[PDB]
Order: sequence, then C-alpha cells, then structure tokens
Amino acid sequence: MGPGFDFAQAIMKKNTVIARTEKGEFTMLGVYDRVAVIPTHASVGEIIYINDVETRVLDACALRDLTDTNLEITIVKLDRNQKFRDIRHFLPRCEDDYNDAVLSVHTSKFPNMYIPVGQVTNYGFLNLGGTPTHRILMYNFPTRAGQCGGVVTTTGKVIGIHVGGNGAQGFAAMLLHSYFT
Repeated sequence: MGPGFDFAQAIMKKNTVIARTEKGEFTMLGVYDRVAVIPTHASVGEIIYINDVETRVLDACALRDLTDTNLEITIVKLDRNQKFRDIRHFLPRCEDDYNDAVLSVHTSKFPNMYIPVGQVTNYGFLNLGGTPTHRILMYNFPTRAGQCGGVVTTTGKVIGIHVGGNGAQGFAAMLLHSYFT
C-alpha cells in the first residue's frame, strides 16, 4: 500500500522459504548463499522441509550472547541447489529502536500476510516461554500463533524475526550484520 510494504514485499518475494520442522511451519528468511535463519524454538534437526521438499541441514547454530544468554535465532545452512540473493547490506550493525515497521509472514496458514506494527522498541531482556532472552524488539500488535519467523522490516532495513507475543505485544529477535560475517 506504501513504501514500507514495497520493501517488505521485495524481501518476501526473493528471500523467504516455508520451513517445516516437527514443531511446525515457519516463515524462514534466507540471508545469503545457502544460509537462512529461524526461531530457535523451531528445533531444527538434521533434516528440514523447505517449500515441502526434504532438505539436509549442513549446519545449525543456536546463537547466544557472550553472557551465554539465549538470542532465539538459529542460523541454518541448507543443502539446497540454489543461493539466496545476498541481503546482508540491509542488516543493521547495532541495537536500535525503529519507526513504522512491517511484519511479513508467508506460510500455508497465512500466505502473503503483511502487518503494519508501528513503532519498534529496543526492549532488551524478555522471559520468553520461561527462557531468559536478550536483544528483543517489541511492537504493540496482537500477534498470533503462525507468525513465528515472520520478517520485521523498515524501508531499507531487515531488523528482526518474530519469536513470540503476550496477546497485546509482539516480540522479535534482532538481526545484526555481525551474525553473518
């Protein structure tokens, strides 16, 4: 509908796949080469389904900060025959707050879904499902089951992936450029 939705669509149309684990179907962001991200609660194993095709997992790393605190991001290298468009230049370098973000989801349950979530707070610490988590972004939208892995964007930046909510707020894990050197 406007330039925020334009940037979000451009990311969804080229840099997402549908990932299925034993814990559900997730929006999965491809970042560069065969490297993608997914919420750590997806419990990625040795095999994952990518657009309903059986795919070997070459590597999976559940990120933690240097205090050994959960970040809720798993970086996955896929045994896929095709590379993603490199979007690392759209990743922020530092923790920040944002205006006018969009959350975009693409699954069997929610195809072509886009949500203007408004202002995004650097929330920091969250007890996420009982697990102490750092580098959390918050937005005041009543996000639902089926939105985990959703991509959070502003114009020109890919800033996080949706990892949870409390019924009134939604929470995303930050993406930082330094995760993908």
